[PDB]
Amino acid sequence: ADVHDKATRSKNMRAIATRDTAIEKRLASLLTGQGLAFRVQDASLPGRPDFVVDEYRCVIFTHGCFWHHHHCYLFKVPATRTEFWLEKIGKNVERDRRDISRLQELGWRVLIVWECALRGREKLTDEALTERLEEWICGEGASAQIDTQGIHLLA
DNA sequence: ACGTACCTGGCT
DNA sequence: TAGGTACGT
Ligand SMILES: [Mg+2]
Ligand SMILES: [Mg+2]
Ligand SMILES: [Zn+2]
Repeated sequence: ADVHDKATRSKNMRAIATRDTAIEKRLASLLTGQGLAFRVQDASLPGRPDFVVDEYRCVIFTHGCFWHHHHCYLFKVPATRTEFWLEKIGKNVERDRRDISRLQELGWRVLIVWECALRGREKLTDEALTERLEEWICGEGASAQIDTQGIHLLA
């Protein structure tokens, strides 16, 4: 049951950007503070990486917990048009996996930064984020993800 | 003003 | 591909 009326829910949905979202803005700011001259929204790479760091041959995705189905407190299965959302979100999850595989096949190290780690009552501190980012980017560690519990290598 | 909880279409 | 709105602070 939606907390908005049709018109309002439509307005809310129309306001959602496809780049330069809240989580992308905070990550950009963190990377800029670190002195990294990164690129963004690379339509030439699989999944159009949110961020690209050529200098360390790595890319970074900022995942919205709803859109990418993170199994965290931010995600709830829609109670309206459930079938539609389950298929759409399910397809997003499958595409996310494929994108990561392709990038790796191209020689790119991938880092996933979940939204809950960037905003919300469980978000990591600026210091904690900056440290984990700098260590992962500048290091040679394989693909990983950052959630509220810190950083972890991808399966 | 601001942080969080509650919710789940639009635009290329 | 979050972010509008209601609420408590
Ligand atoms: Mg993107
Ligand atoms: Mg993203
Ligand atoms: Zn999450």
